[PDB]
Amino acid sequence: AGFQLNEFSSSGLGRAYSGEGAIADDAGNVSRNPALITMFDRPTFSAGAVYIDPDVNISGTSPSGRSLKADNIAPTAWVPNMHFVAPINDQFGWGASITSNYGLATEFNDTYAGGSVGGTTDLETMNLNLSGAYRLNNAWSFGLGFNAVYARAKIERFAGDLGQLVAGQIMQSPAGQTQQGQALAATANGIDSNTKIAHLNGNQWGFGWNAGILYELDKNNRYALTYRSEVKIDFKGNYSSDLNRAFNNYGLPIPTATGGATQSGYLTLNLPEMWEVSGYNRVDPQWAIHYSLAYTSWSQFQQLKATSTSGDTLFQKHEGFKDAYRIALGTTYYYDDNWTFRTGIAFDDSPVPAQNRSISIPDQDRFWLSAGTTYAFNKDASVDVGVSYMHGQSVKINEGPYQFESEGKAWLFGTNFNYAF
Ligand SMILES: CCCCCCCCCCCC[N+](C)(C)[O-]
Repeated sequence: AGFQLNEFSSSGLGRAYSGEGAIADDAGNVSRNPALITMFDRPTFSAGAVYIDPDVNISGTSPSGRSLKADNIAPTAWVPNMHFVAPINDQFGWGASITSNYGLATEFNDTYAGGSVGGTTDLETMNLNLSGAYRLNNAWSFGLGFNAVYARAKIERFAGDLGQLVAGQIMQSPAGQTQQGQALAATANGIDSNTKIAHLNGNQWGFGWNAGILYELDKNNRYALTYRSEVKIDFKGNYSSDLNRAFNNYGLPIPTATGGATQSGYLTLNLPEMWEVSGYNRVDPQWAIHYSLAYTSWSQFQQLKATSTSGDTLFQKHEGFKDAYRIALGTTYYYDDNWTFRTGIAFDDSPVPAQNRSISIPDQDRFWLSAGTTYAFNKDASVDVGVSYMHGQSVKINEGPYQFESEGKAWLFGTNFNYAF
């Protein structure tokens, strides 16, 4: 959903992803902890989807006087997940999984006065995870998996009112007192709002791996320590710019003008490392508790550079992050033989220094408020229903020459089905 926990299941979506990595009622946490494999005695799959309907709005006014307002820049999305877990011995067991990874969808109206720093920022990743696990004894379990990350990316930026803004930076400038000068302002005054200053898109695979350990006080109380590797996406796409090649080589903040000519861009993205610790304690045949303390290294993601075969910067964007923490407490109610009742809150800390808040990268991941319930038909198959209320912040921003006043929120609704063999 945000900068820390993806959407791998509707059960978790119901417990605000608390104690993931220790819980194991269903075939979903395996993707969260390999070692949890030794927690299943028979083949068990689980498939599903999670729908996301956000509400992110930007606001403020351009020096150029035009409005910097934009409602719902975050579209809606559906996200599937399929899991499969099965034993091999009494010590070996494997499991596959296909879920989503880090991703954001920011989309402004090409005719927005904020083109320069707000156009289209889409990152959608699908992750296939293969993994096994070895159980040393009745208390220690270890798992290790491999996961190739597919990455569909796209970036575009425009010239909202920037052009007419610069035009007035000249008429006020001393060179605007000159023939060659005031003829150079009109040029930049012509430029319409939806002119592509930057356009990049590529599609390549990522490779990483995670490690999981487990430890149970018994069949009813456990704890987990997991680590997740960073994925290096080396993107081989194409670059464009509807700007005229004549702006080039003056050292101006460079979205490289190629006059619509498709070049060949190069960009590397870093998909952060994780080190989550979680604890599962079933204190009552009816009730149990889960809680996790994760940690992602967004420090690894510092820019969004884009080069050419030559290696020169085609487009340069700075982020400069910082590691963030996440905490989640959750309660599960095993009421009936047919029903369950989960609940949870979860606080995520922003991996973004105030001074680098962009509008393409919404800064609205402040906490989780979730609920859910599962109806089982007969010990071998059931259906999970989850829902989360995710809220952001009232944080002001300063990017380029504008003043925005962002915000955020979002509701998650998921529905999962499971089965044992
Ligand atoms: C053509 C390449 C486009 C690159 C798109 C990469 C965007 C990386 C943004 C990371 C922001 C964090 N996230 C995933 C949680 O939204």
